[PDB]
Amino acid sequence: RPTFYRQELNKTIWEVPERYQNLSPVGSGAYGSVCAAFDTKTGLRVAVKKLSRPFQSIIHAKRTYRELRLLKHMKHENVIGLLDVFTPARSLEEFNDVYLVTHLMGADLNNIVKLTDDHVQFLIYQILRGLKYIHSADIIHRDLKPSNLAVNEDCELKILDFGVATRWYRAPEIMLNWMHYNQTVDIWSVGCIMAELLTGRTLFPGTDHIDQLKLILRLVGTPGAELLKKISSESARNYIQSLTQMPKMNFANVFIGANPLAVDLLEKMLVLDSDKRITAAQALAHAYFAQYHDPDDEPVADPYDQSFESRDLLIDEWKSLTYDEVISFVPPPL
Ligand SMILES: COc1cc2ncnc(Nc3cc(NC(=O)c4ccnc(N5CCOCC5)c4)ccc3C)c2cc1OCCN1CCCC1
Repeated sequence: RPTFYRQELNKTIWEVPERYQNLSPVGSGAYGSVCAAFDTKTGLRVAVKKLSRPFQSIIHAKRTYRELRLLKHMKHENVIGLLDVFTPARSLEEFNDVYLVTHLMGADLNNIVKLTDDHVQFLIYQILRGLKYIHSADIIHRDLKPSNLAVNEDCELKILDFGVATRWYRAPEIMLNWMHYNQTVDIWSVGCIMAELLTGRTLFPGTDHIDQLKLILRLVGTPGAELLKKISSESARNYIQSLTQMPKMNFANVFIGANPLAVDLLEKMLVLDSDKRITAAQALAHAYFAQYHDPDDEPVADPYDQSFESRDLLIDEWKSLTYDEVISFVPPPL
């Protein structure tokens, strides 16, 4: 039970172990505030997030428990991982604040831009490697986009969720609930990201859900008979057939002058039918990534138990489950 010190910044009490020194605000919003800090135990530079009113409602409490469970399980080089979690509460009774600690990321993908073909290969490779890992434990990101990707000076990437319109990167089946989905909603997003790096521009910059679909269908074409057969909703089916029939464009006439193996991968990623879309694992083995792919260093995750998600609990039960998870936390080795 280490020594805590208090201090105020951004109009909020921070109460942290002495281990963590020199705190400096880096951004706050509805969900939590974040500080950079020096970690006197590893000489490393870290980021500390104070959750905003984590047990105010049933939604907040369950969400707080979800983030903590998730970060405790993720142990992979291309995925954010949990260095430490603490509370200044001595007991469950007085337990009201949660703090999460991770490696301090510098600049996101949004900030670091066009760019070389070798750079795109390496950046997209690392995202897929990280996606193979989380998808293997049935975890879906759902909000993959450049501002959720951290990239340091070595060009090393990590997937995270700081919590660019999201809709610009969203799979059309999730955006509209028009057809069932799987893990490959995130594969759609990656294709939108890769295109952007290849050409310097947002691929599909829609101004609402309808305009977004319009732009997308302009590129991939209206759904064929095969895909139209699996659209569950009657409304959605009508809309689509009531549109004016757009053809599939030739991707080489769109990504003009780009590396042909990347044009090919883009075509396997940006397919409308989600039964046909390439997975993370299959995509690691494509010829675009020949210089990086090693099937013996692209690991999968331990089984992840997410049954809690179907439960309807009271606030005090989620709060108590969170506290347990704080107490059983064992740090990762140096
Ligand atoms: C310099 O600005 C920084 C740096 C940071 N470094 C490290 N961590 C953080 N933020 C952070 C995030 C989290 N949680 C998650 O990342 C999270 C939650 C849920 N799910 C995931 N997954 C889903 C599947 O894939 C794995 C990821 C991740 C926990 C603790 C911390 C500390 C930051 C934050 C940061 O700045 C934030 C504000 N800033 C203002 C300028 C732009 C953004």
